[PDB]
Amino acid sequence: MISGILASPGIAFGKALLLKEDEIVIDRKKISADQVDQEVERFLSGRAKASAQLETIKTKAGETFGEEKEAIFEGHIMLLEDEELEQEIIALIKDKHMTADAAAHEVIEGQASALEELDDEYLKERAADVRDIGKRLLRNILGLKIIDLSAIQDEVILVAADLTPSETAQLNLKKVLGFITDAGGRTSHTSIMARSLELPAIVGTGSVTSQVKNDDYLILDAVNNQVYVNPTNEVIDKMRAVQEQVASEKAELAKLKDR
Repeated sequence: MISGILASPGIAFGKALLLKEDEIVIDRKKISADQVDQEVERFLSGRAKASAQLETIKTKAGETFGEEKEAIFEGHIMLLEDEELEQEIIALIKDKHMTADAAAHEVIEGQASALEELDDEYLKERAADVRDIGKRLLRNILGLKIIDLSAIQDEVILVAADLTPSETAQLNLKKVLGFITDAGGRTSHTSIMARSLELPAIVGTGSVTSQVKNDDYLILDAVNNQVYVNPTNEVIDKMRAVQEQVASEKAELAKLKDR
C-alpha cells in the first residue's frame, strides 16, 4: 500500500485538499527607456507592499511557534532591504534594459544557488527560503492572485508535495485537520509542525500528490501506517468504529481503578 514515515498516531477522516499553483512566467521582452521609469515604480513600490506582507508574517512566526522562529523571518527581511541588492537590481533594469520581473529574478537566481553550495542545514534551508522571497516579489509586480490558505471554511485534510516555512507559518491550524505531504525527511518543515503539535501526520507519502486530486475522500489510519483512497462505505464503517471505540475505552478505564 502507501507506507509513509508516520509522524504521530491518530485516525482522522476528511476530503483531500490538493494545493495547485500556476507556474510563474517571466517576460523577456526588451523595453524602451520610456517604460524604464515604470519598472522602478513597480519595484520600489512593490517593496512597499512586500515589506509589509513579509513584516506581518514575521510576527505570525513568533506568535504561532514562538520568538525562536521569529528570528529566521527577520533575517529574510534584511535581504530585501539590503541597500546592496537594491543598487544591483536597479542597474540591471537601466543598464541591461530588463523588466523589473526579469532583472529581479536574475539576482535571486544567484542568491539561491550560492546558498546551496554551503553544507549547513541553516544556510541550505536559507537557499530555498530566499527563493521564496523572489517569488513573492514577482507575484506582486504582475498582480497575480494570492492563495489565502487561512480562508478555509470546511475542515479537511491538507495534501501537498511540500510546504515552505512561510506557508506553514501562516497556515491556520484551526481549519486543517492534519497534514499529509510527500516530504519524508528530517529536514522536512511539515514534520516539525507535527512533533510540536503532536497532531496525527505523515510525510513519506512518496507520490500520492501525483495520484490524488482535490476532493478525493481519504482516511488517515495513523496506526498501521496506511492511507485508503476511494474507500467503500462498508470499509469506512469498519475504521469509524475502531477510532471511536478507543474514546469509549478511556472512560471505562476510570471505573477499573476501584476493583
